[PDB]
Amino acid sequence: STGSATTTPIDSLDDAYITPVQIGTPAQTLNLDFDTGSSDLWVFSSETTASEVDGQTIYTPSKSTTAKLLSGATWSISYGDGSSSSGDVYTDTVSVGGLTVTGQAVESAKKVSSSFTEDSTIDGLLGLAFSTLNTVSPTQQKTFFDNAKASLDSPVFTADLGYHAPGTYNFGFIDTTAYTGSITYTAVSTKQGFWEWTSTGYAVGSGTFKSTSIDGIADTGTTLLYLPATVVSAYWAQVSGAKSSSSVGGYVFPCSATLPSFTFGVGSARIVIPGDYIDFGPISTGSSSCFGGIQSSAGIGINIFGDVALKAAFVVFNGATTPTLGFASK
Ligand SMILES: NC[C@@H](O)c1ccc(Cl)cc1
Repeated sequence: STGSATTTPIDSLDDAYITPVQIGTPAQTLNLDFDTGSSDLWVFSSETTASEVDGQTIYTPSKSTTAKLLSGATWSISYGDGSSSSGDVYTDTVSVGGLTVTGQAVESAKKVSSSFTEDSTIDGLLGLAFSTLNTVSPTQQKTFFDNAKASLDSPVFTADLGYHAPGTYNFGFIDTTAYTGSITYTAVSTKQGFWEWTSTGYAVGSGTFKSTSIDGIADTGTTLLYLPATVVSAYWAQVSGAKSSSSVGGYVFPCSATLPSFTFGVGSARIVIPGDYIDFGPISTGSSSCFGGIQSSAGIGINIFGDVALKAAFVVFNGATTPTLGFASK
């Protein structure tokens, strides 16, 4: 089997991407944030505290003939940005872009933190990291990808995120028309539960490439590119007027600036992030100070190849027995 679904930026900055997901019988379609940095599939629901729901589409398991309460199971998750959610668990039929999983754990939110409430466009998350990170207790549950894997033509999914445009998540096949050149594959460590890999270095604009190992995770659920302070300093030093602002919480730059590109290494191959991708616009409405898309990872404990980096590439998440990551230009 295969599946193919369009993923769409939630706003004009590409802060996140939503992908339609069918849950239950008859189908209830929710727009979920596909997150390769977590492993829970959770949704706003009929059980979510009413004061904490504001515009989202909710899953109502009582209206699904295939929904079954997973007796005694609860979940609770906190994300890197400080947001959180928790609730109980059903199993139900879940389809993504024509690919169907029966008996998928669908985690129903009883509580969500303010940032989820405030974002009307995201109805939940669909986690695509390794199932070892799943938070369901007392019996840990498998991701959608893990459940689908054996049925897929090939045990892979791919992320093809757009810049200020729709993109695609495919399951079970590699679309050879979606990228240019060849895909370069690189080794993955699963020891922390993430798609963790090692970039071979970087360049700033037309600068010379610096060979240096950068350990990081491929995370579709993180907006920006978070890299070591040395690297980030070297990038923003090439932008006149750029500075790290403790009050704003990172690097800002004059909105009148032209940003250089940023290249990262995948083995001997190179992915170029155009400078426009690194512009996240005014720090506040009407400001002439703009927020940078490349930020320091200091105090995270790991580097994060988030959407800024990933949307510059066609990315293969290979879930074979020995997982690997593939990157191609597009
Ligand atoms: N995208 C999931 C989010 O909780 C996350 C996961 C891992 C890191 Cl290092 C940062 C943020």
